[PDB]
Amino acid sequence: RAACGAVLLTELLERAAFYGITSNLVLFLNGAPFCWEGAQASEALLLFMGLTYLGSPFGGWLADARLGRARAILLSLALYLLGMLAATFAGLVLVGLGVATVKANITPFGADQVKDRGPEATRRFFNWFYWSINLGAILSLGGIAYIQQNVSFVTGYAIPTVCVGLAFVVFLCGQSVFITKPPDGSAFTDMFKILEKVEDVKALVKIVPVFLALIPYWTVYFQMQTTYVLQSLHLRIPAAWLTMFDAVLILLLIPLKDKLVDPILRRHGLLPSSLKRIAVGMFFVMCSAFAAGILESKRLNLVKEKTINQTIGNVVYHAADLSLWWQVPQYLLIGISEIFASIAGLEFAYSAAPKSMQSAIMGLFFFFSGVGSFVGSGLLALVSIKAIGWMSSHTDFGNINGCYLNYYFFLLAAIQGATLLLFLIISVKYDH
Repeated sequence: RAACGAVLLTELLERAAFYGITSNLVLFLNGAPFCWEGAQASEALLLFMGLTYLGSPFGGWLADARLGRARAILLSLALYLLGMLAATFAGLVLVGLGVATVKANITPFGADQVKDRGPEATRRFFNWFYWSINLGAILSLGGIAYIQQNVSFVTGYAIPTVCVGLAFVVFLCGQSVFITKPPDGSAFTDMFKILEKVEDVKALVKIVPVFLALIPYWTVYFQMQTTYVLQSLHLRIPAAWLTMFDAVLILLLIPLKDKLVDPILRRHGLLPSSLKRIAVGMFFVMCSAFAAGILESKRLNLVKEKTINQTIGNVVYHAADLSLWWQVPQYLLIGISEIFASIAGLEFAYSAAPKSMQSAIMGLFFFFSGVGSFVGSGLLALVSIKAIGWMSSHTDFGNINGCYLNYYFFLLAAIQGATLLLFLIISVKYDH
């Protein structure tokens, strides 16, 4: 239909711009634009990310009553372009709000273009949606690297600006064929305060427990991502490309997963719902945490005998004799888990959402994921205390050797176990 293609393309540019912003924010804010403190840039980026996570439910509400699911995205992209065409705190707030609204509004609108075909069509569209997001991240990183290398640094913001602008142009061009739904609502507040609209309230209350189950999984996922990024510099490597291993792996795996799982699972006749797929993803996170803990424990045991100097980046991280390739099973497990879990959870959040406020539900889901990321950061901060020990190295970039991480990984695995059991209980209660 090419409408899903245009939606995917717009998501590609939006994700590319957002990932470029997140990667290069602190480097740009190193001190040239009157922010000359590492903590001041760190809190600026943290505030930007927190507002991005917080504004998604509000972006969904704005697309519930005032505007539809197309005018809202167009206005969000206009705000995006204005922000990248811009004291700076107001601009950062504008950019964060635009990102939140566009992220919370594209996905349900994208699934709406194909919903009539069938539930399997929605699953295929969401698979390709996540694939497009990851390809956008990879392309953004490669493009900014190529531009900063071949061309001078004067065009640093140029790539995000052209990405956002091109997204606006393709969205405007596609609007002529896109399928749109008129907005309605603002008549549900009195329904859940007394204790089709009644069944809507029942669906709304039944949705929440699965999100309360999913949030600690989000904390574990974000903490695991950060710890893997921080660990890969301490293994013998034969800038910031170490955070794209998962992206490359899932980019290579998603088409293979589709063509080599869905036809056979459909053929076998035992194709499960989304909750089972989320449970499988959490089980693979379990296995990933166990494998990472084992690998890091062996690396620390080898470090205790001798160390090897490394000079990756501007820091002088001291590495071990283990090659970086030894982390391939870890990232393979985490990629399989991501494919089986994130896509399934997104599909369930879209499908089980009320037929009239899908955008609000998806925004709430994204806000819950962000709150989980914050909870995981708080857990990392709590663990670093001297009363319990474990991680005891922050400095400017840290030195993990001589500091415990195996117990941290196994704590992550145990938290994942508790969450998996609790989510299994809620899934049984939901589908029974």
